[PDB]
Amino acid sequence: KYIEYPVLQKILIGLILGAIVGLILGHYGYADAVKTYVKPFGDLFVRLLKMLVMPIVFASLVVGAASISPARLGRVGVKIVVYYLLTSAFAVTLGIIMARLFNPGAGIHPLVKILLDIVPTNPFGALANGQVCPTIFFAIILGIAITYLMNSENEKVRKSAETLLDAINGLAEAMYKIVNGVMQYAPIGVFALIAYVMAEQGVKVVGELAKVTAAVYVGLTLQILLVYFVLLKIYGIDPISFIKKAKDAMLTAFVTRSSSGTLPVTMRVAKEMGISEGIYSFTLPLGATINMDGTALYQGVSTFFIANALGSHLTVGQQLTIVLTAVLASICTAGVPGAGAIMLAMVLESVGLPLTDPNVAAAYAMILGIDAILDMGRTMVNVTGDLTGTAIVAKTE
Ligand SMILES: N[C@@H](CC(=O)O)C(=O)O
Repeated sequence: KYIEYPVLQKILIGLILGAIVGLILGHYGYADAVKTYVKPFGDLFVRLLKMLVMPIVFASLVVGAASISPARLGRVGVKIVVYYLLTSAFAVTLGIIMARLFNPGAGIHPLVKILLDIVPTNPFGALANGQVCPTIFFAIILGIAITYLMNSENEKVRKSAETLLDAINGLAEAMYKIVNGVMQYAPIGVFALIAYVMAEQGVKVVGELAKVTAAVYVGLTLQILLVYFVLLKIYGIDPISFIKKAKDAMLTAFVTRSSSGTLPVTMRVAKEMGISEGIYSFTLPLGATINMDGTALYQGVSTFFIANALGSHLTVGQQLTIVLTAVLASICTAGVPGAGAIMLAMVLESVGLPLTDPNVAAAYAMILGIDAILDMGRTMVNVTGDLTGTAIVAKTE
């Protein structure tokens, strides 16, 4: 048809128009019809994404782990899991600082059981009900086992396995195309989502919110410059060269608010910049759900906002408790637009800011509005975290 442009341009066109349109209408009469007519064209987008998160989690790992020999998995597995966890802890620390510096939120005044649940009691039940991390466990296990079999002596299993491995790898690829298909519908959805927001904007409505948005976006820029450039220069990468390519990937997530749908793009980029097949196949899909630096930061800052409004001044011991709980939530969260705030309640109940009080939900409701904006920045940082950790490893290897 007439829609044959490259994808990214259509999305940038749709986003601009949605911002302008939403405002001019906000003033004038028809500001509450968008909620009635437009919004579905946004909800209909979200649901398409959640659909395709799981299948590409399960499959891509199985295919990724089986190809790599067991030995090489140890090196690239240990190295990465290290890089993913630490940086996620550094970031949340970097956010706490920024909250004390800006000081938002004036207003008016089992730990083992979780680390144990990552083993599924029944796999097909977790695969369905929604549990994310357990499927990462069973996926890896099944990828390693298929490896030993293909070397087995009896010619029946050596055939059986391959067919199994050929099926799944067939499943994934199907999902990579579905993604490309959705994106064509994205620009409409993008236009709607932002529009409904501007009709009910929160930016600069009050000094509190304004500070929040600045406290975050500053931390996210300090996160990139301070941490990533440091590391890249140490190992011997030219950053601006690295960022240059990444701009195609970063832009797509910024507007779209998804770490998964961008996945095929990211893997397209990595080849242009010359990384090896086996390493990026494994680390990218793993990194999407596990490595969420930016989500952590937002979860630390918001927690301090809620606490500062209540006046629940935080001793050191619980500040570490925030750090540790924020890391876990960034992992369990799924990687689609709304998941980031849902778990923010987890950390809150962990420290003891219970949702039973109406005041907290009022404070919570405030963050939830602006959350629409913050979602665009959060995703940009996360995707770069994956490309960075990948390039590092491919260097030493
Ligand atoms: N779920 C988003 C991030 C967020 O919503 O905060 C992503 O990983 O792409």
